[PDB]
Amino acid sequence: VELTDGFHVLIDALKMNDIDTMYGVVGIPITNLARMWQDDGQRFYSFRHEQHAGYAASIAGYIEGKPGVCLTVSAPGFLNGVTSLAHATTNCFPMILLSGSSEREIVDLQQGDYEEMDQMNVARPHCKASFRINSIKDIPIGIARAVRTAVSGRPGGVYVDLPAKLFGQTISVEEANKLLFKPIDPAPAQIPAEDAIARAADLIKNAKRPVIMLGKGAAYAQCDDEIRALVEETGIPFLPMGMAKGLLPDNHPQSAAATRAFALAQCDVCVLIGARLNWLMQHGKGKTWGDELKKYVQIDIQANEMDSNQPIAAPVVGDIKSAVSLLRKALKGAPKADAEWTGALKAKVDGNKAKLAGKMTAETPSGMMNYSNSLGVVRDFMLANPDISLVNEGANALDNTRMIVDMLKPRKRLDSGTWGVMGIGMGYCVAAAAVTGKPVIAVEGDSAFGFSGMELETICRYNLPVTVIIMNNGGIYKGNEADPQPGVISCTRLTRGRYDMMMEAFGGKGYVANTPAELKAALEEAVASGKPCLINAMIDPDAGVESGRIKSLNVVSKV
Amino acid sequence: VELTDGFHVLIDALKMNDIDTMYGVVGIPITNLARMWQDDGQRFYSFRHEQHAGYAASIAGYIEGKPGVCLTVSAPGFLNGVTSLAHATTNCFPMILLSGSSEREIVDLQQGDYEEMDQMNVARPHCKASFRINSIKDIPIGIARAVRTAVSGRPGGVYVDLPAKLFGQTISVEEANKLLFKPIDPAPAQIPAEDAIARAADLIKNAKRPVIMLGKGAAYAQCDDEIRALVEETGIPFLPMGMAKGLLPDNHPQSAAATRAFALAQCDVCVLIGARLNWLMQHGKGKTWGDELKKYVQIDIQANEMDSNQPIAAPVVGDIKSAVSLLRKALKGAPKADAEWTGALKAKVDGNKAKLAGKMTAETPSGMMNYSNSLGVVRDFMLANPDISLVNEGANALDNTRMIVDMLKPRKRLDSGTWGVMGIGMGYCVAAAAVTGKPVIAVEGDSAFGFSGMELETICRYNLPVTVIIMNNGGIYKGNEADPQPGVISCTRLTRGRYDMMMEAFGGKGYVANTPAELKAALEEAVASGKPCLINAMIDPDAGVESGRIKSLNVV
Amino acid sequence: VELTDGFHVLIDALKMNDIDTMYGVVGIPITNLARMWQDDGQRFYSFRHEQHAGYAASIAGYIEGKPGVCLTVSAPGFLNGVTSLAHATTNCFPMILLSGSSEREIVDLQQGDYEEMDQMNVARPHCKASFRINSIKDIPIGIARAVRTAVSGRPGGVYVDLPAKLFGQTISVEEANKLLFKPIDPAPAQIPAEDAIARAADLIKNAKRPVIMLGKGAAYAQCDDEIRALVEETGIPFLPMGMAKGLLPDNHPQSAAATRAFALAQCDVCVLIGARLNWLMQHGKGKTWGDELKKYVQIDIQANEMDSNQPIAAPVVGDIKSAVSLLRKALKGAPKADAEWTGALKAKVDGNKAKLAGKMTAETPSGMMNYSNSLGVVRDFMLANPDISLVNEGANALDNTRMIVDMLKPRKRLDSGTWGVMGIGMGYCVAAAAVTGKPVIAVEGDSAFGFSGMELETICRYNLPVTVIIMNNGGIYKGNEADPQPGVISCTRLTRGRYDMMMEAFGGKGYVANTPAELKAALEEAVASGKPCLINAMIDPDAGVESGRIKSLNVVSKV
Ligand SMILES: CC(C)(COP(=O)(O)OP(=O)(O)OC[C@H]1O[C@@H](n2cnc3c(N)ncnc32)[C@H](O)[C@@H]1OP(=O)(O)O)[C@@H](O)C(=O)NCCC(=O)NCCSC=O
Ligand SMILES: CC(C)(COP(=O)(O)OP(=O)(O)OC[C@H]1O[C@@H](n2cnc3c(N)ncnc32)[C@H](O)[C@@H]1OP(=O)(O)O)[C@@H](O)C(=O)NCCC(=O)NCCSC=O
Ligand SMILES: CC(C)(COP(=O)(O)OP(=O)(O)OC[C@H]1O[C@@H](n2cnc3c(N)ncnc32)[C@H](O)[C@@H]1OP(=O)(O)O)[C@@H](O)C(=O)NCCC(=O)NCCSC=O
Ligand SMILES: Nc1ncnc2c1ncn2[C@@H]1O[C@H](COP(=O)(O)OP(=O)(O)O)[C@@H](O)[C@H]1O
Ligand SMILES: Nc1ncnc2c1ncn2[C@@H]1O[C@H](COP(=O)(O)OP(=O)(O)O)[C@@H](O)[C@H]1O
Ligand SMILES: Nc1ncnc2c1ncn2[C@@H]1O[C@H](COP(=O)(O)OP(=O)(O)O)[C@@H](O)[C@H]1O
Ligand SMILES: Cc1ncc(C[n+]2csc(CCOP(=O)(O)OP(=O)(O)O)c2C)c(N)n1
Ligand SMILES: Cc1ncc(C[n+]2csc(CCOP(=O)(O)OP(=O)(O)O)c2C)c(N)n1
Ligand SMILES: Cc1ncc(C[n+]2csc(CCOP(=O)(O)OP(=O)(O)O)c2C)c(N)n1
Ligand SMILES: [Mg+2]
Ligand SMILES: [Mg+2]
Ligand SMILES: [Mg+2]
Repeated sequence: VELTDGFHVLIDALKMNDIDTMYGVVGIPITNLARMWQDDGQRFYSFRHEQHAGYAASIAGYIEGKPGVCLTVSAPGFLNGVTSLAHATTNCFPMILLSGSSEREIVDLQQGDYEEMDQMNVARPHCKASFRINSIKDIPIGIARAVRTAVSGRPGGVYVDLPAKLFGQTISVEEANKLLFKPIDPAPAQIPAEDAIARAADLIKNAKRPVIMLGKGAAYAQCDDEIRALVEETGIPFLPMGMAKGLLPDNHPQSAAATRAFALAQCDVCVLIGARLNWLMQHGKGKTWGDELKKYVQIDIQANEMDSNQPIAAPVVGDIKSAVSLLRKALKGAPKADAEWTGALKAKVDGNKAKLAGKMTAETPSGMMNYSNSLGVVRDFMLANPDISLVNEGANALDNTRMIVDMLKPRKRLDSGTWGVMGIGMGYCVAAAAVTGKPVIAVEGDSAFGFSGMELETICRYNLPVTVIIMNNGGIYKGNEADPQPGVISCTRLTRGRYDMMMEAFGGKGYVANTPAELKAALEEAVASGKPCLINAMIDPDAGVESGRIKSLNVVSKV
Repeated sequence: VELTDGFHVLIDALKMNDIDTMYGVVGIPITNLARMWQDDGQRFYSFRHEQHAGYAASIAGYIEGKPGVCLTVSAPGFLNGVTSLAHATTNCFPMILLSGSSEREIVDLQQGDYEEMDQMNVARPHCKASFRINSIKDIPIGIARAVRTAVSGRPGGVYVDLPAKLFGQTISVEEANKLLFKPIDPAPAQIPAEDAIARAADLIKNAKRPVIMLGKGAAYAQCDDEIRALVEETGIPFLPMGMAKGLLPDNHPQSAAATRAFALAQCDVCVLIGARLNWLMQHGKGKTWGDELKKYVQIDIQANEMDSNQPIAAPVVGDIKSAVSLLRKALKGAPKADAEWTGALKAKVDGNKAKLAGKMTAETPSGMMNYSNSLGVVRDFMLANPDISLVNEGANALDNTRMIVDMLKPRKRLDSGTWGVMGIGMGYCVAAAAVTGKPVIAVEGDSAFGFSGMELETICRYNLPVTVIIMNNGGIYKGNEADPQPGVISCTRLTRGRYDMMMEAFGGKGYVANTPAELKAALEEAVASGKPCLINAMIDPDAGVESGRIKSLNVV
Repeated sequence: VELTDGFHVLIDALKMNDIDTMYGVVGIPITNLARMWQDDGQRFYSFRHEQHAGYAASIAGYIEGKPGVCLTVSAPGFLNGVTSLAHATTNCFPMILLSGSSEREIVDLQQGDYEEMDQMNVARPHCKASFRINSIKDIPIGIARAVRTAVSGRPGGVYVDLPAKLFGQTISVEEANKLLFKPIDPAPAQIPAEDAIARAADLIKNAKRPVIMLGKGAAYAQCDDEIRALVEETGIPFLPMGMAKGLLPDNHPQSAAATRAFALAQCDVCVLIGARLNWLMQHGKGKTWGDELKKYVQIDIQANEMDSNQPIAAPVVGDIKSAVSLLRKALKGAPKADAEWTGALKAKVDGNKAKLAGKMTAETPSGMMNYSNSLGVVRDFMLANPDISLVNEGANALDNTRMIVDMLKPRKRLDSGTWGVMGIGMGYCVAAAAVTGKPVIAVEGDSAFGFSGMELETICRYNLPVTVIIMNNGGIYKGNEADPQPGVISCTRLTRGRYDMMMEAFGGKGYVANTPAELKAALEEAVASGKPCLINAMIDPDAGVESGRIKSLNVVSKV
């Protein structure tokens, strides 16, 4: 009687659920799983730290809508990956963290096993579900549960614990072929009731000053044509959230992005599509909303997200494609949005964009670029080459890039997200590169960059078409904070380092850009090369503000 | 300018979400919330332990389809209640545990506050969501979140922590009104796609030996006519789980319940409606399903319940009403289930029902009834008087009542549930009585009863129309296990006590029933009286088996 | 080769660690463990609810100083027991909760097993350690870990999970006899350094107005003669906490119990022996301490209890017997406490006790006793028969009994404890009765009593010499609160029930006491009978105050 083993039943189970890629770091007891994945003919990206392997999995899930799969070792490795899972879950990204674990008997008596942890129970606050496959026969059901939990409902992270002893267990090949199966419809449509849609349609039809807010949930849904058709048919101005940029082209004539403050403050009806009223929208209260409760229409797959922050006049619960399709039919033939409202916003948009053009044009000393003229080069490049992933994180490097760099295409901009995480940079590059088969540009704050910088080597090791732009201003927010005491460096200072040399140390191409013209040539050459590059863009130490746009949220002393 | 406080904002917020009743036990810091709730004109049921106030909340949620609300105090009080919240969440019953809590400053530094516990964090395993309302301005939103989490998606338990310092906060009446609001559509319809339904419909159409399993999820949905119309148009044999009894009347001619083993073992397609393929269904494998993988259609609101145990050939995700109405239109005009299959099951049901009648008809010595002839009395009474709730727990007393007592009306049978909880009895009685305003009958095993027994006094204090029947066999399973050592009583033995005397200690009516005739006359008189009663039914000590139907789950 | 099994290896392991008693409720999968415990020749007390089985274990640990052992089923049963474990842990009582659990494979994939719960992980907030013995060979090490964790350091509750499949596992008898072992010195002495003791000795020697506070930690330590010798040699006034009553006789001439307010408010040095500065002492701050930081000396085995609430001038860390023995030698030969201080307190004590004697003497209508004249009968009885356990809980029934009922002997008074738990009544009776082999009296509030009342049957089933006194006033605090609306009973009302009849229903003896003289005869007759009794003492519905002594802690409306 012929036999297979846990390694292969897991390999096959993952393949049966359409996983052909993992991101990880090897070591006991999962090295030979990693090897066999590759022997079988599938991709493994080995990283320098499991956190960045996990950030990668997380954004592969966002981009593709199937779970990014991260593989780690026990206790210390798991723990590094679970920090990313946590991130996945918070951002609603389908992701599965698989981690080897030690011996049940010793761990449960807390005797001091190798890398001892109840990893299943430690993951619980950080995922939707935390499972463990103890037995070879349950691998296919276990992976099915993991894939459904990650992709269904509100998508998110799932932990699957893989005890050391799972892998060497054996089972007949006949058995395993019966047990192996592919879940039917793991992320199903969920259609809202007619009256939910009618309540929304009523509010929109009667709006004097309506605005649509698209979040990364809408982007994730992959119904770009449906959403655009809704915005166009209704004539409603729209505002994208950070990662919703490009869902509709950022230069769409109905965009009110360039006049956000006025739009939100003065609107009567606000239509939220896959966007939470969390801190990024100031919870639907205070100055930013004109000190009043708007009439919120909200489309979301999570029923109890409704009324989380402010009352929602027209809650629509279901998947965005299903809901938007119905809302469109419900609004079909109705008058377009108030022309004096859309005109008022269009005038503001033009006036504000003209003022930004004047900033991107201004001239600075060599090695002392500002955020406008430097990122204005990236803007121009991304308008000409839109089919490229734009990774972004930092304070001033994030806020100024979201404002300046226009995305014409969807699921391309990949940023710090719901938690404002510094660290997602290089993992996001690796994953974007792996899943898209196309170039990647990263605009990195230099502090931001340090949280995943060692993964330059990983980017080089896989010869990926990634171009890292370091907005090198020599610190956190600024690089010129005075020494607190004689010969003591300030806590916000960084070395104004030669990150180009660091990249060259691992076989990458390095550049220093001291002027907008130098940055242009370097970026054009780097992207066209198709090779791992890093551009060290020299930004004025005094150019940025404390925390960028969110300087209000700081706690300062007054006594 | 006129003020209101935390107590009143909470009361208003609760009322705005259609809550008019709470079950609880008062004390620091929430006694005055309880009082003011009553002063306002709302109901408060005080219990003798918070666990049973909790079980009462849970089943009120089930029956009504809106959160049962339990109110407790900090640490020890909270813990008692969260045991019940945990049970609710496991059973999918909407419920809100409100518990007062102590000083943040002192609790967070673990300094030894009064009844110190991080109740919010201790609640998390036992509920869908654990919240804390710290500030008066957030009460309307906090209560909206609790209600929506309890009733939307898979319904279940929510914990809301109410720090002592919440209640004494003030705010302008003008502000309070502005903040107070009513959630729109807190338990929304969720509709499945055409092709999820069409896949299910084709599985059913080409079935040769189909079966419909109805779970308490289907009973909870309150779409009794949709589900009955589905059964009667397809002509498919059906089977109810313990609390799905009465959804269709248990004597409906398409019921294959009395030949369950053969139906599950021999079916090819199995349509699960609001029922999990959990231990109660042998996880969809083993001897009870004929040692093969069936083609499953499953209708459930929780997407990731699919494939939890066995591959599901046709997963239909959505609320049962929406799914069933669509599935009905998809199957309309299609031929009925194969006649040789439905005729074969009907024949085995008839023969098995005849065997049971012989057991019920038979005669035993006075004071030594068995489970058949004793529960035959309850069967007849519930066929003649079906608009009565039936609470049931125990081992032999549960399993035999589920088999013998036919339910003809939906959401009446209220039993141990997914966790096989001994302890739900008297709390279930108080809630069922409170929310229906109609009579209740409890069939309680004597061990089962002792978990909530002291709540007899609660039932008497509120003068509720509850008749408690104790299956007094003198122990757990059996009342005659021998002393392991000389003069040492065995662990399964219970005093064969005068539970009737206990009932009468608190003002209720007691009966001792030694024969079926005595049981019948007592039950008829008790139910007609509309007073709190207890019938001490004297059962043969040797009439039980080990653990009832689930004897095989024991480790020897 | 001869074989034993998991049932017996556990039975033997428990016996090897000196457990001969368990308190529990049976059912799957632990019934046959319960049976075999008894077959082997050991005690099992079956209860009506696992909570009260657990409260029993908890107080058996306090009284004996070896872990009380509670046995339950999976999920629902475990959960009821863990509520008591939590109580054990909070109060510092050595206790082990053993619970059967379901199938690892199904539970870990959350498939819906019979009574499904990760009981190991659910217990964690409620015990010192939460373990699981998965394998037969680890049973003796597992039980050793449990016994050491419960009795060592600060004592407390330990959870031990017993998977269904543990019990039918087999092992040679030879193997099991080698593996079986008895821990050496599981609750060791811990001696404080000479300078810790000298710092305390200095503070005491210089005190003008010193007071010693004994807590139940000191009582638990079982060094009654050492502690009494310290109090007598130094001449320092002393105050017992609730369960420290009787450690020294409550009528000791150095007791300042009857003048607590003045003693605490006016002292300079306060010596805390196994007593926390928690809510029971108002955290060492405010009015009760004269709005000043005393010079605290504190003896405790838990190092980091020190400075938990207020700064501790002389922290002494170690076991109380070891610490007191050294402090005595350090103070030996020194002058006794200031005579004008001890005299001032002695005058207050006499004046206050005379005023209480006048209350216990007053006359009331039949069926309308107050708390003074009713409990004054119990006082007189407990002075004449001191070798009896006194269980107590309630609001006015607790506060008035602690004040009035004097304990001459140690570890006899057993009350609501650190959390003020209503529910410990009948389990405490069963356990006290089981471990002492002597009579038990309970003074129960009627609300308090309802939380464990059904365990009257258990008390009767084991024919235990327990006398339950129900302070029957018809409610919580009072029994006369007006109907809030017409025909609606107030939330604090209870039926003024015939609890005597309830007791008679299960073979117990019942009494109604309408007068102090009737209560006296009943109590005298009940205790001497040696049989399960209940006295229904009829107390005036209007006699008590809201929450007793802790009415300040209530939250009342003012708007
Ligand atoms: C919280 C926010 C959503 C709040 O939004 P705002 O910053 O107020 O608006 P933004 O959309 O970012 O745009 C800022 C302003 O630029 C304007 N804007 C936008 N696009 C344009 C163009 N194309 N041309 C001209 N002006 C433009 C826009 O109208 C705003 O002006 P007005 O209309 O005048 O307002 C955002 O700051 C955000 O997403 N922050 C993420 C912060 C983070 O994660 N940080 C990690 C580092 S933490 C650091 O300590
Ligand atoms: C696990 C189960 C779902 C398994 O279902 P079964 O018991 O096998 O089926 P049931 O529907 O109860 O029916 C039992 C048998 O009686 C038959 N049956 C049912 N109704 C009738 C009538 N009206 N007349 C004649 N026969 C009948 C039915 O065909 C079965 O025989 P066959 O077809 O021949 O099988 C059930 O036992 C259950 O719900 N258990 C919960 C137990 C629990 O939680 N207990 C708490 C105590 S724990 C104690 O230790
Ligand atoms: C928190 C406390 C330690 C605070 O102590 P106090 O109540 O202030 O002091 P107590 O020692 O209880 O005694 C009260 C008063 O009686 C006096 N006293 C004590 N003994 C005597 C005798 N023998 N004779 C005369 N007077 C006496 C003592 O000096 C006090 O008066 P003064 O010197 O004048 O103060 C205590 O209340 C306590 O242990 N409470 C437990 C509460 C609980 O757990 N409740 C559960 C139900 S919760 C209800 O809602
Ligand atoms: N397919 C989908 N259909 C509907 N809603 C979705 C879908 N996928 C994710 N969501 C929801 O989209 C929302 C994303 O919001 P958020 O992460 O706050 O976006 P942003 O930060 O861009 O505002 C979440 O509330 C999530 O439940
Ligand atoms: N309105 C509803 N629509 C769809 N599914 C529901 C609804 N209410 C509850 N459910 C589902 O019903 C199921 C209840 O199953 P279970 O408690 O195991 O029933 P039983 O014990 O009767 O088999 C759960 O899976 C739950 O998610
Ligand atoms: N053998 C021992 N030696 C020293 N300290 C002990 C010993 N056993 C318990 N303790 C300590 O005694 C203290 C008991 O305090 P607590 O429960 O607050 O008493 P009370 O409530 O009577 O004031 C705990 O801090 C505990 O760590
Ligand atoms: C994990 C993590 N650590 C710390 C922070 C706080 N934080 C926000 S921005 C930032 C760095 C900003 O500096 P930089 O990336 O260089 O951008 P700049 O303002 O200089 O352009 C840090 C550390 C964070 N958001 N996440
Ligand atoms: C809280 C809790 N504790 C224990 C159990 C285990 N258990 C199952 S049935 C049962 C009692 C069965 O005896 P009884 O209620 O008298 O029914 P009988 O078979 O005697 O008719 C117990 C204690 C449980 N399910 N829940
Ligand atoms: C588990 C638990 N629930 C609730 C409380 C709050 N509580 C304190 S005292 C009390 C009852 C007091 O009434 P009773 O026992 O009859 O004493 P009385 O004042 O009437 O003498 C309650 C419910 C508590 N301490 N513990
Ligand atoms: Mg910087
Ligand atoms: Mg029984
Ligand atoms: Mg009372």
